[PDB]
Amino acid sequence: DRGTETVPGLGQRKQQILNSGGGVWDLAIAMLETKNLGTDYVYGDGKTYDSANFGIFKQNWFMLRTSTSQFKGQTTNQWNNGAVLNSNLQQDIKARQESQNYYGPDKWFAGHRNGESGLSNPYTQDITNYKDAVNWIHDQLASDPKYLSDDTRFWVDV
Amino acid sequence: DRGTETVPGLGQRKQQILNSGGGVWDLAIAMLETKNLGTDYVYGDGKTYDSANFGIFKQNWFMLRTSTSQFKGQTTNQWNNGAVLNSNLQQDIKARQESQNYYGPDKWFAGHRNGESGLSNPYTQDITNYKDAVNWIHDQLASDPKYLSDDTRFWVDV
Repeated sequence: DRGTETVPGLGQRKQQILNSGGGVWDLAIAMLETKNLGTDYVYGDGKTYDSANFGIFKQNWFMLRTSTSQFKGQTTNQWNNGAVLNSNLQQDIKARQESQNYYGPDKWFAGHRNGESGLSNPYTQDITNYKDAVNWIHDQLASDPKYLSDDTRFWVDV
Repeated sequence: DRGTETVPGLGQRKQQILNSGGGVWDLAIAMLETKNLGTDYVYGDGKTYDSANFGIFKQNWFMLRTSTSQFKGQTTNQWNNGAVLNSNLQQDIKARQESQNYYGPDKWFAGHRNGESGLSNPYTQDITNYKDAVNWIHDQLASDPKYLSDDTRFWVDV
């Protein structure tokens, strides 16, 4: 299942993300993680330690602490450090980009979804379904420049 | 086929790439495009206009002028402006990252390999063979931190 919906104010947030170092690809990922391109879901998305999620992409702390310049070398026990990404969009965006440039896109998808255990085999069907959804959303945003500044959300039910 | 070979001074190119904004992912792409991680292949790789290649990744001008901030809006005629990527490694790397963040990984691979017609046909065998080669190289680089600064090249025929 997939479709469109109108979210008042989403256009301004899209532009803020592109103005903060995000690309269209980052927008597609974020668009699929929350409806408001926000960080105001429950803290850690209700998870802790290596599983905790932070920022507009819901990056997990395992990924943050292994593949970003901002968190490289920090421990599982230090997972609460990731919460600064809930209020620094520029750092949030730069972290995800560095994480993806460290692992490459295929492994990034796998670690983003399944953590440490996903890095073993990036190509299971579960990871593929997520990858496919992000790609469908990117294709829609890239089909008309007005989707980069209007209130249209493209959603996929993964 | 694929394999390894040693290339003197390759390690200092690796470290300059990694110190100029590039990740391991970028290094794997560059490692497959030239033996020496350099820009001294023939000008434009002997191609012109939208097809001309620039930089350590051999990015083509169609991609640079449609998907980088440094060249956005420029025309087919202006193809020589990409020549600056042959001696500014920091700009070269950031051009490729922005291109990929604009098209997304799958589309970027197709545009990089086949230009504008690649965007309409992203999943040919040759584009897939190229992506699989990059991933194999990335895995080899990521198998041992030594390879990020020693003089080893991992090469793939296709």
